[PDB]
Amino acid sequence: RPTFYRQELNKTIWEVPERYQNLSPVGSGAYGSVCAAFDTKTGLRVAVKKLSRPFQSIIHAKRTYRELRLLKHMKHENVIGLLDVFTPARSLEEFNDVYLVTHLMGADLNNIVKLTDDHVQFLIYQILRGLKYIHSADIIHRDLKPSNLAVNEDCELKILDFGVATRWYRAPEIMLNWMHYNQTVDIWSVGCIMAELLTGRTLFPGTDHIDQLKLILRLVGTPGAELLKKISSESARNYIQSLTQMPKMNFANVFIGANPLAVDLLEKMLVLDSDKRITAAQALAHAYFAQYHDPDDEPVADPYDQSFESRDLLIDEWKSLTYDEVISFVPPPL
Ligand SMILES: COc1cc2ncnc(Nc3cc(NC(=O)c4ccnc(N5CCOCC5)c4)ccc3C)c2cc1OCCN1CCCC1
Repeated sequence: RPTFYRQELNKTIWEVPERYQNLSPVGSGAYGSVCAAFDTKTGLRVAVKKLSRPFQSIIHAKRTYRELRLLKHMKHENVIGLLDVFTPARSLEEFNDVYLVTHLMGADLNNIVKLTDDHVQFLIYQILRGLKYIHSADIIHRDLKPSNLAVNEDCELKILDFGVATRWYRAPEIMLNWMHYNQTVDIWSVGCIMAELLTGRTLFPGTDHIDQLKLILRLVGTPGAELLKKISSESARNYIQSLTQMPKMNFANVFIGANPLAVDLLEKMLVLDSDKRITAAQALAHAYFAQYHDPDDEPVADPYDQSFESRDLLIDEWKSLTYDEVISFVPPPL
């Protein structure tokens, strides 16, 4: 039970172990505030997030428990991982604040831009490697986009969720609930990201859900008979057939002058039918990534138990489950 010190910044009490020194605000919003800090135990530079009113409602409490469970399980080089979690509460009774600690990321993908073909290969490779890992434990990101990707000076990437319109990167089946989905909603997003790096521009910059679909269908074409057969909703089916029939464009006439193996991968990623879309694992083995792919260093995750998600609990039960998870936390080795 280490020594805590208090201090105020951004109009909020921070109460942290002495281990963590020199705190400096880096951004706050509805969900939590974040500080950079020096970690006197590893000489490393870290980021500390104070959750905003984590047990105010049933939604907040369950969400707080979800983030903590998730970060405790993720142990992979291309995925954010949990260095430490603490509370200044001595007991469950007085337990009201949660703090999460991770490696301090510098600049996101949004900030670091066009760019070389070798750079795109390496950046997209690392995202897929990280996606193979989380998808293997049935975890879906759902909000993959450049501002959720951290990239340091070595060009090393990590997937995270700081919590660019999201809709610009969203799979059309999730955006509209028009057809069932799987893990490959995130594969759609990656294709939108890769295109952007290849050409310097947002691929599909829609101004609402309808305009977004319009732009997308302009590129991939209206759904064929095969895909139209699996659209569950009657409304959605009508809309689509009531549109004016757009053809599939030739991707080489769109990504003009780009590396042909990347044009090919883009075509396997940006397919409308989600039964046909390439997975993370299959995509690691494509010829675009020949210089990086090693099937013996692209690991999968331990089984992840997410049954809690179907439960309807009271606030005090989620709060108590969170506290347990704080107490059983064992740090990762140096
Ligand atoms: C310099 O600005 C920084 C740096 C940071 N470094 C490290 N961590 C953080 N933020 C952070 C995030 C989290 N949680 C998650 O990342 C999270 C939650 C849920 N799910 C995931 N997954 C889903 C599947 O894939 C794995 C990821 C991740 C926990 C603790 C911390 C500390 C930051 C934050 C940061 O700045 C934030 C504000 N800033 C203002 C300028 C732009 C953004």
